[PDB]
Amino acid sequence: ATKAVCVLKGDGPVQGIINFEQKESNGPVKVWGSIKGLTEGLHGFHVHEFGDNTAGCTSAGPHFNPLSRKHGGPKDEERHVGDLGNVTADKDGVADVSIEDSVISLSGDHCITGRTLVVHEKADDLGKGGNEESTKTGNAGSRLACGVIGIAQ
Amino acid sequence: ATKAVCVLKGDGPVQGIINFEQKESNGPVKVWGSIKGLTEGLHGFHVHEFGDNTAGCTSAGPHFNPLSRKHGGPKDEERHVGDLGNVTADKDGVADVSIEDSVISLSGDHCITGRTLVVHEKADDLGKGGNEESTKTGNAGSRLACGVIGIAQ
Ligand SMILES: O=c1[nH]c(=O)n([C@@H]2O[C@H](CO)[C@H](O)[C@H]2O)cc1F
Ligand SMILES: O=c1[nH]c(=O)n([C@H]2O[C@@H](CO)[C@@H](O)[C@H]2O)cc1F
Ligand SMILES: [Cu+2]
Ligand SMILES: [Cu+2]
Ligand SMILES: [Zn+2]
Ligand SMILES: [Zn+2]
Repeated sequence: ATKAVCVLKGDGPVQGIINFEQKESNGPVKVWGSIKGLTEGLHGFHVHEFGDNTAGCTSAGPHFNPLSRKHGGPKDEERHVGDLGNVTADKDGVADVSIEDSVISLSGDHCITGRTLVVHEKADDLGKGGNEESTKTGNAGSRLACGVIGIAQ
Repeated sequence: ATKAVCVLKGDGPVQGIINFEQKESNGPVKVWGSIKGLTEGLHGFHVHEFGDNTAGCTSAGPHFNPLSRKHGGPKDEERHVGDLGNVTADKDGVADVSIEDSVISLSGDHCITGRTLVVHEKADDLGKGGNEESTKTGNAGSRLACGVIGIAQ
């Protein structure tokens, strides 16, 4: 198996830890962990293109989109590779994450390692919000916390 | 060209920004930036195996060593891929980094992207310290600041 990890931090109270595991080369990737400090509700959750945090999370650029597609949800054919949808926090401010995705990878052209995982201000509308920005970012707003995805033991 | 970047942070005052640029696939990598908050003198400077900062910089593991060599300096044949020697801080606690290295890469088996860059407490003795640990870590002590190396625009 191949494994990766990401520590999420930002300028505010949001922080977390997300693990990735890919049992077979090019197979599905399990994504699991926990994010705290969040407002109750949905928070967009994406791999962005660059692993650059020079100026904070903004330096990561747009969503990771090697195939030059429009934004969508993880279940959609038409999505960015980095489109992992939303995490959902309760009143406790915690989202307990447990996803499997078959588009992201820990190897090859769709490898997310060395790129930035971001948790966003508000909901990702999965490309269904009815403006041009929906089909780019999902209208998920600002970047509360982020980290560079790294190779794990 | 291929580019990468690393933001160095830790639990104390040490922080910095380091850029990587590789003009050609097989070719040397230029490494430059700035680190502040240091004591005067040498601080070991290495790429460590894992891009895992879960528990802080300790989580990054040993020096990156895809060839199972012993520890040395960047100008030695016998070195870990991750052996970038020392940065040197003046009285103001700033080290101004500008080197070139032919062993690290931003692609392939020698790829440092997705791994952790670390600045250490103490001098790296470049494997010349006369003890077993010298040829493993260079006796560079604890990890003052680190970051995961990410793909840059
Ligand atoms: O060794 C270097 N040091 C350095 O500071 N740079 C910076 O990177 C830019 C050029 O790529 C700026 O000219 C310069 O400040 C590049 C280098 F290659
Ligand atoms: O939500 C989770 N999903 C999950 O797969 N795991 C586990 O995933 C396993 C991979 O076989 C373990 O590495 C363990 O981290 C833990 C979790 F909390
Ligand atoms: Cu995002
Ligand atoms: Cu080191
Ligand atoms: Zn997207
Ligand atoms: Zn070494």
